[PDB]
Amino acid sequence: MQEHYQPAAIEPAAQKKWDDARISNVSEDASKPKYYCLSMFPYPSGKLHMGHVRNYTIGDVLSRFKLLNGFNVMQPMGWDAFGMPAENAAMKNNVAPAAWTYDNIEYMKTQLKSLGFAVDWEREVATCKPEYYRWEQWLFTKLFEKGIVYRKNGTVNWDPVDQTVLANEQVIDGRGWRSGALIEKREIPMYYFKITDYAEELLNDLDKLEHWPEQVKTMQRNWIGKSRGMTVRFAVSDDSKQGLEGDYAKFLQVYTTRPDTLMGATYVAVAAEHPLATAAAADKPELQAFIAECKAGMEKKGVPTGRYVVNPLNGDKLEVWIANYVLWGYGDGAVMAVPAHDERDFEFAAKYNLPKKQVIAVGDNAFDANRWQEGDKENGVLVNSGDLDGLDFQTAFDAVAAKLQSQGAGEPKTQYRLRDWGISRQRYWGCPIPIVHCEKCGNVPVPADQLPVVLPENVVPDGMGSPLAKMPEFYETSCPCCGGAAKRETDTMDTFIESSWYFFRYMSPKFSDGMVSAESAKYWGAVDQYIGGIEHAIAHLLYARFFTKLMRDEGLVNVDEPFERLLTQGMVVCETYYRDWINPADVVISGTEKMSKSKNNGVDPQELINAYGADTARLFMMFAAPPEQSLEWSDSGVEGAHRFLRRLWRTVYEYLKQGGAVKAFAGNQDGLSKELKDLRHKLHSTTAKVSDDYGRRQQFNTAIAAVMELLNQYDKTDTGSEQGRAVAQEVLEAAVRLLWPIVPHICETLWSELNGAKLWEAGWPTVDEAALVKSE
Ligand SMILES: CC(C)C[C@H](N)C(=O)OP(=O)(O)OC[C@H]1O[C@@H](n2cnc3c(N)ncnc32)[C@H](O)[C@@H]1O
Ligand SMILES: [Mg+2]
Ligand SMILES: [Zn+2]
Repeated sequence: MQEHYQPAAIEPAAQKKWDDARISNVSEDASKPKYYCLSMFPYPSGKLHMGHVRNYTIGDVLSRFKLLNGFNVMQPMGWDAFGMPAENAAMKNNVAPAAWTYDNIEYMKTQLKSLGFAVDWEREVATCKPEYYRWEQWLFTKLFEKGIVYRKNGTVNWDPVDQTVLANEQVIDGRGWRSGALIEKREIPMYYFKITDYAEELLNDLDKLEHWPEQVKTMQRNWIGKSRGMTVRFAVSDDSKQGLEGDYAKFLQVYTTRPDTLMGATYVAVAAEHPLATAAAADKPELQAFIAECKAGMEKKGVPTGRYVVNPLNGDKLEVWIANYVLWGYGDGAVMAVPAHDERDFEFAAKYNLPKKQVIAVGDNAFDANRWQEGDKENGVLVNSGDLDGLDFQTAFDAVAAKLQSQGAGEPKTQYRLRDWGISRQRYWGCPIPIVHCEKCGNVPVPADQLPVVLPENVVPDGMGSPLAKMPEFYETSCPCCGGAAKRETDTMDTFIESSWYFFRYMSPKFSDGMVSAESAKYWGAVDQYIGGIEHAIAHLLYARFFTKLMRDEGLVNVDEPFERLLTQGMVVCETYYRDWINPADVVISGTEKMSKSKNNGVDPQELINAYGADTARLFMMFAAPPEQSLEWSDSGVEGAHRFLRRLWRTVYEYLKQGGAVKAFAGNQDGLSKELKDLRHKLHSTTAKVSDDYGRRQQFNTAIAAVMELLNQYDKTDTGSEQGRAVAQEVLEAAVRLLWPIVPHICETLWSELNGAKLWEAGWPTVDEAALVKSE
C-alpha cells in the first residue's frame, strides 16, 4: 500500500475493476429482488456541472447501498436529447442541433464515467435517435385514431422569442420556460393530448403515493384544480319564452360551484350572445345597443331583459340580465348570482340596486346587507333555505343535488382547471409528428410499418420560422390512405413527450417490437426510487404519470404509477456574474444563485476530478447538507472533504504498517478490555445508524458524520495489542464498506488492502447485537 493518497492512480483502476466484473450490467434475474433507481436524465445543453453531480451522486449512493444489500440494481442513464434545450444551445454556437447534441452527449458520458457511477451503460438511450422516438410516434398514431390525441384550432400560448407555442405547464409566471419572455396569445391549430380524460384518475391516484413529498402532490392537486360543482336549470317563465327555440325556450342552464347558495340567487346573468339575450333584444333596441357594445370588446356592466326564469328550489322568479362579464362558450354561457355570498355579485347588485338574500351564517356574526364582509365555505351554516337550513356546505351540496335530481332541474358536475396538453411545436429539433395532410382524406396518421417518420439531421436552422416547413424534400409525400399528393406535418413534438416514458424504455432499450417488452415490464414493474428537482412537479412529474396510465390502458405495462419514491434534491447554489453571464473562475455581481448553464456559473466535475478526485467531489456533495436542503458551493468545503479522504487513507496505511492485516474480530466479546468493548459498541451503533440513514431517512450527511465519530473514537483507543488489532480490523472493514456508497473508489482500494475478498460480495455490514449491551 502506497503512503500517499493519489486519486488519479486508484479511481481509474477501481472503475476498470467494476466494469470488468460487470456488477452494474443487470438482466431480469429472478434470483435477486429487483431495485430500479433512476435520476432524471439531463438535457445535452452543455457540460454537466456539480448541481447535476449532486443529483446523480445521490442516486448512486442509494443504488450502491441496495447493491451491497443483495438487490438486483438497475441504475440507467441516458440523454434527453430533443427539444429546445439542446437546440437553443446549438444555435448559439452556429452548430447544427444534431451534431451539437451527439458531441455534448459524448462529453457528458465521459464526465459521468469519471465520477464512477454504478450505471448500466448497456441500457443507454438517446431520445433523438429513431430507434427511440419511433415508439412515441407509434403511440401518437394509436391515440390519434382513438381521439385521445386530436388536432384543433384554438387560443394558445405563443412564445415570441423561442418562436413556438408552449404547453400551459411551460408558462412560468406568464413567461416562456426557456426564454423568460412574456407569453402572447394566438389562434393556432395544435395537436393535443386529452389529459383531461384522466384528470380524475391523476388526482385520486396521488393518494397512493405515500413516498412522494407532500409538496409535490399538493402542487399537482392545485394544478389539476378539481372543483365539485352543480349544473342548475331555471325554467323560463311562460310569459318570457317569446323568440326562443329548443332547450332555450324550456330552461336556462348555468354551472355553479356554490349550490348551497342557490336559495339566495336573486337574479341571473347571460352572455350577450346567449339566445335569451338575442330573443329579448329582437323587440327592444335597449338591449341591442348593449349586445353590440359587448360583442365589440374589466368593469362589470349589465342591463335587464324583462325575461324571467324560475328558481327550481323555491319558485322565485328571477330576472335575466345581459352582462359583459359572462363569457360565451365558457360553459353554459350563463350564471346565477348570489350577491350576499359572492363578492363580484355583491358589487353588481350594489351598482344596480339588486336584492341580497342571505343564506349562510358563520358563527355569531350579523348581516349588514350593504357592506361586504369576508364567502366562507368550510365554516358556514344555511339560513332562509327551506329544508336546507342548518346544513353545512358539503351536506347542503348533496342535499341540493338530491333536490335538483328529483325535479330533473340539475345534477352535480365536476370541472377542472387542467386543460388539454398542447404538444405541437414550431421547432425543427424534435420528434416529427406522424401525420400526413391529404386534401381528400384529411389529417391521416402514418401507418405503423412506415414508422419512424425520420427527422433529417443535416439541418442548421436560421432562427426565422419552422425549418421543416421550408424543406419540400421532407414535407412532400404520398397520402398513405389514397396515394395522392400530400404534405407531412411540419411541427414536432414537445421535448416532454420523450421524458414521459423513457423510464420504461430503459427496461428494454433495444426492443424492436414495441415501446417496452412485456417480459421486462413485468420484471421491473415501476421505478422504486426517483431523484430529481422540484421544478418538475407540474410538468414532467405530471406528464409521466399520465403517459404511464396511457401505456397501461394500451396494454403495454401493468402499473398505475411510474415512480414509487421521489426524492427532490436541493439545489446547488453559487455566485453569479453578468455584463453576458460570466463564470466565477474567470463586472456585475448578480448574487448567489442556482448553479445553471443559463447563468454560466456551473462548476465542471471533470476539473474538480482532475484536481482532487471524484471521491472528493462526491463526498462534498453528500456531506455539505441534507440532500433536500440547498447546498452553497465552497472551496473550503471541497478542501475539507479531501482532508477527510486523506485521513481515511492515512488511517488504514498506518494500521497496516504496524503488523499488516489480521482476521476481523467476530463472536462473543467476553474477555475484551473495556476500551475495546466501547469501540465495538461505537462500531455497531454506527452501522445501525448509517443503515438507517441510507435506507429509512435518506440522510447521507449524518451517515458520513457518524463514520467520522467512529474514527474519532478509534483514534483515541489503544488498538496495538493482539485483541486490539482484531478490533481495529473490524472497525476499518466496516468503515470502508459503510462509506463505499459515497466514495467507492477509495473504499474499494482500502478494502483490497484490508481483505482479499471482493467488497461487493462481503456485502453490507451487519449489526452485532451482542456488541450493543453495556457492561454492568
Ligand atoms: C426528466 C427530464 C424532464 C429532466 C430534464 N431533461 C432536465 O431537467 O434536465 P437538466 O439537465 O436540466 O437537469 C437534470 C437533473 O439535474 C438536476 N439539477 C440541475 N441543476 C441542479 C442544481 N443546481 N442543483 C441540483 N440539481 C440540479 C435537475 O433538477 C434534474 O433532476
Ligand atoms: Mg401503497
Ligand atoms: Zn388521401
